[PDB]
Amino acid sequence: ETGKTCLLKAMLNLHNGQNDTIALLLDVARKTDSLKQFVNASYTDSYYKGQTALHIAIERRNMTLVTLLVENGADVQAAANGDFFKKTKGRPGFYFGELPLSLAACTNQLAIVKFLLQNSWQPADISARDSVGNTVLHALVEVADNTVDNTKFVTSMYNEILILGAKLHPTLKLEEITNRKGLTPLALAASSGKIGVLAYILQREIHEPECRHLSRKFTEWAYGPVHSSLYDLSCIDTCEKNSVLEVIAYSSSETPNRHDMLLVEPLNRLLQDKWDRFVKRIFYFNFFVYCLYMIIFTAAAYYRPVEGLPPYKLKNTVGDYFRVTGEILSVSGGVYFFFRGIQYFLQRRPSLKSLFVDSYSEILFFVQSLFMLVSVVLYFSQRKEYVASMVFSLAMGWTNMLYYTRGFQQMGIYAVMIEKMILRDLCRFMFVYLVFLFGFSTAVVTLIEDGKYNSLYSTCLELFKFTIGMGDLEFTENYDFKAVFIILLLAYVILTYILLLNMLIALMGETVNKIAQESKNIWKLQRAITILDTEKSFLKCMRKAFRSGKLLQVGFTPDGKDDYRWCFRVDEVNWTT
Amino acid sequence: VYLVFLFGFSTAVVTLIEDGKYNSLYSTCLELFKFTIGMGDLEFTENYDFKAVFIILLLAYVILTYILLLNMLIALMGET
Amino acid sequence: GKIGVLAYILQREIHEPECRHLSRKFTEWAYGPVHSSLYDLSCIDTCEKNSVLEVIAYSSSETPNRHDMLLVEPLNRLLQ
Ligand SMILES: CCCCCCCCCCCCC(=O)O[C@@H](COC(=O)CCC)COP(=O)(O)O[C@H]1[C@H](O)[C@@H](O)[C@@H](O)[C@@H](O)[C@@H]1O
Ligand code: NA
Repeated sequence: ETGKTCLLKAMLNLHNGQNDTIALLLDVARKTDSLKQFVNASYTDSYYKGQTALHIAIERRNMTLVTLLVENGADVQAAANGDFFKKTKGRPGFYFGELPLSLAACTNQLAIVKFLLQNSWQPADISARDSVGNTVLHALVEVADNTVDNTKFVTSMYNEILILGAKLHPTLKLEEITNRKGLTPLALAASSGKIGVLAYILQREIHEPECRHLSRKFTEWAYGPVHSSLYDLSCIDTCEKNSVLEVIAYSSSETPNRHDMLLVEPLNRLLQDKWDRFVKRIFYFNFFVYCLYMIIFTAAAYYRPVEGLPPYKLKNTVGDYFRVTGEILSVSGGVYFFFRGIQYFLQRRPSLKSLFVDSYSEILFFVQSLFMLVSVVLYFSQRKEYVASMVFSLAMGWTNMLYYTRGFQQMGIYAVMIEKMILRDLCRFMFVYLVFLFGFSTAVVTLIEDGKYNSLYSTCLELFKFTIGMGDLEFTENYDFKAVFIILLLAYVILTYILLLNMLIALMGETVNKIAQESKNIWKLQRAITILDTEKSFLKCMRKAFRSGKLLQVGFTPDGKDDYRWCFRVDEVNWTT
Repeated sequence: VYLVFLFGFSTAVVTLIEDGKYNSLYSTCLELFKFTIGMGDLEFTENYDFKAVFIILLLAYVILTYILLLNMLIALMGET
Repeated sequence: GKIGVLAYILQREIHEPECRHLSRKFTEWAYGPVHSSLYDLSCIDTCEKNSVLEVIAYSSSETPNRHDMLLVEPLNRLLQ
């Protein structure tokens, strides 16, 4: 059924790492006809397909047993590609890369990986890929979970494997190998939210001759307390497939450490530098142009004609020429924002949930433009209702100005606090409030069906007035069920003020250094997105966003060639040697 | 932030209704400001041609203004 | 409301010869970092006299640790 052999049974059932049956079975296999097909026996059931004796030896941490298995000619490139050993985590399983080298690496067994790479009989292929296209480094990235001990052992194993691979194959660049999705280990770590691995990779130093070129952090010069270091920006700002900033900024909002991954040492200063060099002036220019657009729109709408039945004839006086010019400019701006919204939605392809849980401002600007277009259509159709649509554009046009509070730290954080308070707390309050309002409105309309309480709309407005301090408890009318009406109104007022008090108290549970920290990180992420969009637009056919220049870091690769890497300078001071 | 919101809604209200306490920007700004201090006017006893659109604007303004006030009050407790 | 004794009893492990049947928490299998465990659930879900869940839920509110006794490892997962 499963294909289990006597060898696998002996491998599974042993005590203290020893079972003399294994050696006897191997000797009998040698003497009978051959050992090759016996030692390399493996399961055939799809749930455990591909597993052989080497995997069991590695799992049980038995060095002598795996050494014997390799000595007898065991295949060290077998793929344990059963359903148990892969993703689709709807069931028990453990994905490790399907290969014995990846299995030893992922279980923190350094001696076994060293033996597998540097044995006398059959060395392992360090560059091999599994069914998904993942190398050993991709597997190491996959098994990370950002805890302390996990990060420690994964980092150490990653460093050791990289150094050994450099020594055995000086011409091999392991970190450039991509899986089926086109992701390198750095891109995979960045997009998956593996902050501990990213923080190691981006600023690693390897102080060992003949493999110093593997480092990404160097030292340009040193004085006494002060010294200057260089950070490599290869595939950080531009990569032509997937840069770190691109995969962090444009993630799908489900990455666990989406906000925190921008706080590592090189990226924060890189984004601040990009902001300070060229992006700030363009942002302020766009803000100014939007302000001019809104002033012209407001002035044009203010002086509309009051005659009925549009369209209106153009007169020969000056004010009408200015008015029609303003109308034309407003409609042009609406068309511009309409096309920009379409371009965003087509170029990003949001997944029907990323539309609303993120990117609100795109929706708001698009809705403003839709109102403008509906106003135009009604204007030329000889309808007077266009004014209504126009004003719903105009009011929105002012509130959308809050978009430009980013670029200023305090106002940006304040706006982020506003947005989160709306999206988290108000939605819960309004549901309960509307339930109470509708219930008491129906009761009041039923009790009194005349005199300002003959409909649900009027009664709802009259009860809403009580919530804003504009109520009416005079009781001058001669109702049939007065003294029952009074009890209902008093109960409604008391319950509504209990609800308001409870809301106010509940909102204090966010000022425990909770929102204060989540904001400023959300603001930094927003400004990062703005920087990336501005760079991608660039408005001039100019792409001079590069950093400190083609500096020479080491200049001595394993070959005679010298290397240049577009580094970023950081100067530091330390008064404790 | 409050002044930006007030100016925007005042211009919208003057444009929608051009007579009867809403024929100037100063008067409309005062009338909308009265809501913030609990002295508003939601009687709707006049015969405006754009009634029932005016109500929606006033309700939206009131809700947004109280959102801003709540956000201020909560945010200012981070200094305590 | 003896939280400590309940927490001990519900997940005790006795690994010794001739008396391991006294355990209520067992190990089904172990891969490397991953493994699977089994909880007994005898007289937790139903026993027709006094189950743990019925006793905790329908207490008279004078029990000290009425809220915390449902946070022990098997009961929270069972209820979810
Ligand atoms: C006439 C009636 C008028 C009604 C107007 C109603 C208020 C207008 C307010 C205008 C503010 C414009 C704006 O700036 O939009 C705000 C949110 O808008 C709202 O509150 C909508 C309320 C519905 C920011 O959204 P943002 O596009 O920055 O997305 C954020 C990411 O960038 C970030 O990384 C985080 O992932 C974050 O979780 C994301 O949100
Ligand atoms: Na009042």
